[PDB]
Amino acid sequence: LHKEPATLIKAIDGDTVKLMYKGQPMTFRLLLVDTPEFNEKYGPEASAFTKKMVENAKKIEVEFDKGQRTDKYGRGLAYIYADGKGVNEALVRQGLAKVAYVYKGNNTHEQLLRKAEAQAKKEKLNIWS
Repeated sequence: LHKEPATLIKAIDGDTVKLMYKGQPMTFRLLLVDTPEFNEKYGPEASAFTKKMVENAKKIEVEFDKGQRTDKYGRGLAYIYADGKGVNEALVRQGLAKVAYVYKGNNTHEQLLRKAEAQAKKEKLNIWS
């Protein structure tokens, strides 16, 4: 897998963000994580977490996995990094997302994410409290 540069346009919720990617705006859905929807418990906190992480980044990068690269709604399915730090793992490690089902072969960081989630859970942090 490789990282490509992107520019934040706007953070949308805990697991979706609008980026300028190759000179065009695109909605990205973060791979392998499910944050609560904004009107669910921890939904606002997950939204606020992702927003601060991407807005405060000097550099955003997107990294597609080896599977299907867009969902049926036109969203890019990727790992997103802010100054070299994965947003996906950060949310799971913070207990603000659960690890999602693998979608269409995009599984590269699945074990790493499960490990972060198991630690959040052991710490009864946020969603796990």
